[PDB]
Amino acid sequence: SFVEMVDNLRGKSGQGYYVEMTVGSPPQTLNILVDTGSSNFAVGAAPHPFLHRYYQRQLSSTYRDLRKGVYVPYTQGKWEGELGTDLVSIPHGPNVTVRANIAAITESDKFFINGSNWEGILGLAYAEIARPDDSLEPFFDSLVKQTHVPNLFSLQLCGAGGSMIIGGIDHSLYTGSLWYTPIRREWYYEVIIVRVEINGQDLKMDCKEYNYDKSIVDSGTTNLRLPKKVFEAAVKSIKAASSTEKFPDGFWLGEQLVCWQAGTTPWNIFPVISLYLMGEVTNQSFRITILPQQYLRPVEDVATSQDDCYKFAISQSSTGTVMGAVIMEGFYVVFDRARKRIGFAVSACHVHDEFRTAAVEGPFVTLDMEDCGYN
Ligand SMILES: CCCCNC(=O)[C@H](C)C[C@H](O)[C@H](CC(C)C)NC(=O)[C@H](CCSC)NC(=O)[C@H](CC(C)C)NC(C)=O
Repeated sequence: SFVEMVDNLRGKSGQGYYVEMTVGSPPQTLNILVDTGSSNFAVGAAPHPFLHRYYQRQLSSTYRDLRKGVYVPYTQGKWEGELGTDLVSIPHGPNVTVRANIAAITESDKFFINGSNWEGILGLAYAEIARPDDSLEPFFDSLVKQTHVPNLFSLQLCGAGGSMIIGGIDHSLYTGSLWYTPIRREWYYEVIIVRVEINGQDLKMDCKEYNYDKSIVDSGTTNLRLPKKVFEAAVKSIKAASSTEKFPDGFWLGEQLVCWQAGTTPWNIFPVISLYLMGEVTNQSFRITILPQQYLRPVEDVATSQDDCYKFAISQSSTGTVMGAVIMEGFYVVFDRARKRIGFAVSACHVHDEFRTAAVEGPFVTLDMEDCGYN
């Protein structure tokens, strides 16, 4: 039933994954970015150097002005707009139409990306973090109220777009079993990390430090963003492992890239990172393991030649752990809102060399996990 939805996302992790949508009457087609780390549905409503097309309320016989302004700040980028509702559909998604809140973006700064090909954002998180306030029902909440679509969706993001299955799970998109971790509070998709390992060696820190502030799953972020103390520990460990070679310190900052002769990338000298997530049962957890093929993001050669260049896709943050696209790529992620939990399984479009492989493994024991959440 979900075949029609398989393969409905385009783009990369560097600029985000988008799905096609239409708004207004007659329908206007726009590419909307899929963001599980916000809760506001917004589209460009005015010309802009980086936009190809945009929403034109003046041409929709179904547009309703809510006469309220709105503003949304992200970790990077922000926009001002005016609220209002209209009919929305997803072509390669469930065959339904819903009336949902839409912010018409009129002002923005560092939000749209030059030639990203998406002109809007779809916040798939909960109302609590919606702007102006939790009274502005987010798109998915509308979708679930107005139709019979199950309160559940899943993402499969692929590297070098992917698929977003609305309303269910598509068993052909993953191998192995699904492992679920509880959603701690329904605002972000907040999860609890209970242990971290680099090449099998535990980072040995207070697990509280891993969730310092919070840990969220956000398809709208590229990198794997870690808290100050954790980022330091991780980078020190990854350096040691790959000390067999040298890179600029601007590299460990994600600033300057690193290149190698085509097909000679020393994958083996880079460690695998394991994140242990809290489980569904007392004292049990599972772990997902990501390969260096995931946290080293491919970019185009600075001198535009025939080399393989990469950027370090692990940066630090002050807002807690963020599991961005580089982490979600290897995996098939189920956002089971109905049962307040998030599932992981090895993706079908999985990275891998002929030696190591991304994995989801369990069960594990972890004593006193509930003492990992920060308060
Ligand atoms: C208003 C309450 C919700 C606020 N939520 C957020 O800000 C969540 C955590 C982050 C959002 O998902 C937001 C979406 C962008 C389209 C603006 N992403 C971001 O703010 C991050 C910040 C990384 S630190 C330089 N930006 C990114 O990940 C960008 C753009 C993506 C479209 C690929 N990519 C890179 C490589 O910098």
